[PDB]
Amino acid sequence: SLRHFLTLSDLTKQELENLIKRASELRKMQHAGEIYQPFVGRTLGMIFEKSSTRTRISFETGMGQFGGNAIFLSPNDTQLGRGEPLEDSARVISSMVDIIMIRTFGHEKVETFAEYSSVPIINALTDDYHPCQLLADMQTYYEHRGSIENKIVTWVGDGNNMCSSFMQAANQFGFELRVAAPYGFEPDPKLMERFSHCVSLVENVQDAAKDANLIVTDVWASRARRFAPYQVTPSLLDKADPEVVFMHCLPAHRGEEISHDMLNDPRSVVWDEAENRLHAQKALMEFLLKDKIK
Amino acid sequence: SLRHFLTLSDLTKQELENLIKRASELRKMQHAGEIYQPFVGRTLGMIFEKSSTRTRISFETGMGQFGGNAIFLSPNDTQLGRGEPLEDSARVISSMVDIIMIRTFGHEKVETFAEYSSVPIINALTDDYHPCQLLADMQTYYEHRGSIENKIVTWVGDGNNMCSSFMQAANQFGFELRVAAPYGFEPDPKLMERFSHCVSLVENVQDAAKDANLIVTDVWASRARRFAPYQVTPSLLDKADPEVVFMHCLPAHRGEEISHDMLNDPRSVVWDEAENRLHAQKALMEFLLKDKIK
Amino acid sequence: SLRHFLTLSDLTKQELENLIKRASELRKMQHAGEIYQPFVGRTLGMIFEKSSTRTRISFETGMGQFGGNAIFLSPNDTQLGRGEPLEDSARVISSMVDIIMIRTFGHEKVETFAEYSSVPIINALTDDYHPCQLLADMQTYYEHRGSIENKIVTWVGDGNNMCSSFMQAANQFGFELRVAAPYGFEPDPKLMERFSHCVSLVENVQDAAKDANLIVTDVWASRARRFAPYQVTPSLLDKADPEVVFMHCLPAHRGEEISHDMLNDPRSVVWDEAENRLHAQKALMEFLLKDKIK
Repeated sequence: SLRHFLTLSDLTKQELENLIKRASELRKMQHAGEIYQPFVGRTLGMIFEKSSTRTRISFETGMGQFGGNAIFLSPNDTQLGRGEPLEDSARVISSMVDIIMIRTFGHEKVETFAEYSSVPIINALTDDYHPCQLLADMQTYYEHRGSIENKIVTWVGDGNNMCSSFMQAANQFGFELRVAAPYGFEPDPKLMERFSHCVSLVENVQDAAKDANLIVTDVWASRARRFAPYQVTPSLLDKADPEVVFMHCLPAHRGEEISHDMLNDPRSVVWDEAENRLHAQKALMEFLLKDKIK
Repeated sequence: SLRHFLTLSDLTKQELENLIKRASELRKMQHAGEIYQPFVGRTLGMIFEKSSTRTRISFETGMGQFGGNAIFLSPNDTQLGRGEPLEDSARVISSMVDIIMIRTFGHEKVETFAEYSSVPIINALTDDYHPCQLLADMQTYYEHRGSIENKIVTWVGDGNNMCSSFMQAANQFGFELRVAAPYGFEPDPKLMERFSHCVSLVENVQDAAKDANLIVTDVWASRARRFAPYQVTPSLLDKADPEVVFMHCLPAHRGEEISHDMLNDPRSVVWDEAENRLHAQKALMEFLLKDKIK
Repeated sequence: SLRHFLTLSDLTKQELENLIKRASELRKMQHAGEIYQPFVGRTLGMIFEKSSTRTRISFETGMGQFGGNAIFLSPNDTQLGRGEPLEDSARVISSMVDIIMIRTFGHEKVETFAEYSSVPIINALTDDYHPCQLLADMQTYYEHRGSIENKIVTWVGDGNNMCSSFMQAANQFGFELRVAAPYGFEPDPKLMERFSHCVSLVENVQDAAKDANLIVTDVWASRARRFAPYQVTPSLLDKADPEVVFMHCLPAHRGEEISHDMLNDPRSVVWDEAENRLHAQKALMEFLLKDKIK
């Protein structure tokens, strides 16, 4: 019975498509001022082993809009140490709240937390995978261009940040991914091989962009010499499908800014990427607690 | 369309009078146990570049009573650095929440935040101006003595704390202000000149108090030699209008205490000054989001 | 009129029995998914002079389930310094919120806070007494075995942690307590004498366990040489009443773990002890604010 969201594949292809569609409907409802409160009396526990303000604000805002409450556990509040400290945090917190989101770095830590939880666990982000941001990215594409099935997606930059999430998503959402990575900054071959069905490595960014429906990048405006040809410009977007949309990993560290040209370009959906963390996560919480609804 | 509260004059004289009257009605409603929840599904973002527990508790309590939720962003949560860090915090937070209060020190920072916000901004307090406390002070006067229009207000102390807020309020609420400031601790002449229409500088505290309807002070009980004659006592209140009320800036730093004599004096409305941050801010949030109500 | 919960005896024997019974009914309601929201528009202020995550999560979750909001004041937010800083925090916070829980160490501090509060004060825990955990422990016993009146309770370990709370509870809930304390780690004689009516000191843990209905311990699995015979095992439980239940102080410091044998033993109610902080505190808040209900 008890379903978690630890990795993207914990939902079937159809559940993922229904979720993104549901997130778009929840976004229209909130903006139209509809009151939808299926979680009156319900509580979200938010466990942050490492801080993410974007995660925290979006989850807290979401559960509130649904009539529930969110409990913010900051790193040095509760014991996340491997062993009993982890498993006892899980059983006790889940006897009190109805759903838990966790931000940790152990991929084995989130699995152990889940095993001892009586309630659904959401893995918001780990150090390797960003499943909540990836859901928000797929919602944003869907809202501007419909279904991404059999579309072409071009990742521009290294194998860090959301690269692995996009590679993982290719198979699940049914798209073709090209990774345009600078020489010496390619993803792990072992990863490439895992997703070799849907994903290909392409040095030439101009060729990778050809016929792309979505261009997504973690390359920050100005190592810098090596990334300079991987800077996404209006010029690069001109080589894509005329229906191309542009996404950019949102700023994570000081100095990371996206050019005005790319934010203001009419093909850019960066601001929806950030807002849709709210709506995509509401769709996810609604899905995991649906047997508590109505 | 989009209206902010960055400075007192962002509301007309009549809106300010309606707001104070509305705050008094909201206070009676809450105390009578009336449930008034126009903000079900709505969120307040509270941005603190510098901490104010009094601001935080009052806003959080207010939005909660209205059926909404408040998100507490502490200083080193979100990026308030001048430039893009500021403007991107604004656009993204306002795509998710319905109203933002900000506590900063830049008067240019709150204006820039407002320019890029899709939602109303409340400037709770800056390092120079205390517009939320000033609304609570005007509510408190109104509740005990009615309209302050054509009344006499006497500020006793230096040009710090709420002095500039009172000088600014004189013109907007239509009162005459005397600043009774010790020699060498007078407000900036340039300020005095700005508000020279409604505001006068008066050394003799006894003369300043003559016919006063409200005496307000930032002079803390026992430099100290120089302030000693500017200590507000029952004696000084005896020289005012028999209807005079007494207010005192609330404690901001360790060691700042108000005498028992002044707190317990029947003309003292200090405790209402503190409580009415709750009600005045509810009136303000209701005003700025009224097109979302009903 | 105004009633506080500063110590267990602030409620009569019958109010305590009604509260534990009410907590059990509230637990069944929440688990059955009943919406019970008597505190729409109401606020809990949570003052932590010393941090307790277990207290914070349980209170915050409880007030939320009841439709209210909880304000989390962390140590260095508000001034708890003895004198005016304490009494002014009390009067102002209570003019805004409807109920306050306080975690302090002064037994004179919680009394002074209460004297100047216009609203009910809950003393969640002090450094000596754990009245909220003790209510959760009495709920847990009641749910598994009914009334504890005229039952035998055996405390195994030193005079720290919940020992004094159990000694205090003996008289109020009408049970007989044996303290099985290792030589040189007995409670204060002056305490023993205070509760000498209901409480006895018994060195031999085997004899103390004889006919016990509840065995409770703060002895942590492996000074250690001296506590080793005071380790509660399935063996020790075999010498008690066949209806015996086992409780254990919940972990407070790093290294404090309860054996798997004792957690998984069918007589162990440790997990209910932790969950019932939620339900017992809801029963308490409902009792203290009942004249605001319906």
